[PDB]
Amino acid sequence: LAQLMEHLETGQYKKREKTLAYMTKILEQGIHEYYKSFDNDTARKMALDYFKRINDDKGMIYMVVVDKNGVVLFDPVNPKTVGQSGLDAQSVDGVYYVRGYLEAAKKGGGYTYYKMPKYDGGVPEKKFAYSHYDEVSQMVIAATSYYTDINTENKAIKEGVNKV
Amino acid sequence: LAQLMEHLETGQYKKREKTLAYMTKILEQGIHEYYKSFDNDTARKMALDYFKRINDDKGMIYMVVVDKNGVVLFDPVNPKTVGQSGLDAQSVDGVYYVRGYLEAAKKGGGYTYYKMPKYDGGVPEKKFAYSHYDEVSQMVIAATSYYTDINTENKAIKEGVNKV
Repeated sequence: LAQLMEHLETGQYKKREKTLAYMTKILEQGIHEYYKSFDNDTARKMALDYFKRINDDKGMIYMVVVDKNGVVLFDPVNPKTVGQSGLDAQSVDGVYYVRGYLEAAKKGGGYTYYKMPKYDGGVPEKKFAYSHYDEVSQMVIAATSYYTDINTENKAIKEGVNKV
Repeated sequence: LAQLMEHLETGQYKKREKTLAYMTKILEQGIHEYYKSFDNDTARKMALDYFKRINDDKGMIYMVVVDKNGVVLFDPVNPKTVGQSGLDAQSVDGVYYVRGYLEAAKKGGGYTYYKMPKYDGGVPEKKFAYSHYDEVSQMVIAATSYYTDINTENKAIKEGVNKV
């Protein structure tokens, strides 16, 4: 029962990793409508306003955005970092999370693992980010999820297995 | 082991139902950015062009869109239905799928279950749709998934369970 639960949990995390790669692709395709039809500055504002709305939904994912040089463009958990280089930014568990975003994007997309609150001033939680360089917007876009949330979403599945 | 696999599969389908409701909300939030700026015809063309790209991704979800009266706005699987009333449209398994989209939307969002190909001229297979009426765009937007695809995504999890 314990081995099953472990493999099941790890499997759910791996599945969510793939989900984030897909959701990043469809979000990029969506913001491309902004870039095709509005000036650069307006399109970027629209993209970041949209991402605020996603984060405010407090659902499956939370966005983070940096430019190709590591300047933070969007991160409501850490608002004071916006407009600043994030190259020396560390999570509380010592991860250079922005460097992680950039390294993953340089490979064509990938993952960064670190702890962070869900909101500014909150308790830090383990999470992960899928990041990708969108060539239309010239932004490194990260879709992120918290392990606690993945567990919540999979709670009924877990309770059913326990029942059997 | 069989009862376990059954409860697991059902649980994964119920989880996907919730995912579709969330994805529909974030897609609505995305298209609103330009509904705010452009005339209805232009904004709708942009939204449906985006949805074409989502369906062309051949990933987790496929969109279908109807208006409040059941006129089909977007359905690449059934292109001849576009611009026509879909009120009498029936899936191969005898489901008035557009009526289902509308009934679900009238309740504030919900689900319709039916068989349909993945592409025009393909073999039909079982799927479900989450639909919701978006007041800004005045469209009944449906995010849909195929059970075969959910099973594919969950294959590694299934193979691990069999491992034990």
